[PDB]
Amino acid sequence: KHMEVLFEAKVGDITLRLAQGDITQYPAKAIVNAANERLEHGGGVAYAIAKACAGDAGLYTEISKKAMREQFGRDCIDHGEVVVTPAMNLEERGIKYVLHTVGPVCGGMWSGELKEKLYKAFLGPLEKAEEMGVESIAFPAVSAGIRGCDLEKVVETFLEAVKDFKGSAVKEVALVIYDRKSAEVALKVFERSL
Ligand SMILES: Nc1ncnc2c1ncn2[C@@H]1O[C@H](COP(=O)(O)OP(=O)(O)OC[C@H]2O[C@H](O)[C@H](O)[C@@H]2O)[C@@H](O)[C@H]1O
Repeated sequence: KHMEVLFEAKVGDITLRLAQGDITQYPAKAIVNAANERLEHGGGVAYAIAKACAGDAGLYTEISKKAMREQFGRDCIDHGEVVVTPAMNLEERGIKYVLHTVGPVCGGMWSGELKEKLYKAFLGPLEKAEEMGVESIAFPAVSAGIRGCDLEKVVETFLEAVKDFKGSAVKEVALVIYDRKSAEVALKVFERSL
C-alpha cells in the first residue's frame, strides 16, 4: 500500500490515526472524497478516487450524480451532506463505500463561518458511516487542495469533529495525507492537540 502510519491515539472508543500515502490504498471500509458540490470528479483526490473505483473518472462522476439524485432529489450537495456510492474496483482492497463530502472555498482565508462549513464537511461522513454501521473510515484533508484552506486549520477542524463525534459502530478513523511535507505539518498538529 506504500502507506506510513505517523501517529496513533485513542479519542474515546475511536482509534485515530495519521497516515501518509494514497487514500485509495487505505484499509478502511469507507473512504471519504473531498468533492465539489456537483460531484464532478475532474481533479484532486476526487479524480484519484473516481479513477480507482470505476477505472474511468467520468464513469464514476455519472454513478455519483445518479446516487446524489436518488439520495437527495437534487443535483448538488451542501456542506455536511454526504452522498454514498459503491467503491466498485476498490472492494478488492477492503473498501466498500465512498462517502462524498464538500468543504468550503477558503482561497487562503480563514474565519468562523469557513470553519463551521469545514467542521460540517468532516462530521457529516462520521455520522453517515455511523448510521450505516461502518467500523472504519479514512479521510483526506478536505478543502486543503484546490479550495485553498490552510492545511494546519483543516487538520485542527478535523480533530474537533472527531472529538465531538458520538457513535457505537465507528471504531477506527484515519486522516490520510498524500504529500510527505504536508504529512509533517499534520503530524505537528496531532502532537499538540492530543
Ligand atoms: N490520492 C490521494 N490520497 C490522499 N490525499 C490526496 C490524494 N490526492 C490528493 N490528495 C490531497 O487531498 C487534499 C484535498 O485536495 P483536493 O482534492 O483538491 O480537494 P478540495 O476539497 O480542496 O477541493 C474539492 C474539489 O473542489 C474543487 O472545485 C475541485 O473540483 C476539487 O476537486 C489535498 O491536500 C491533496 O493534496
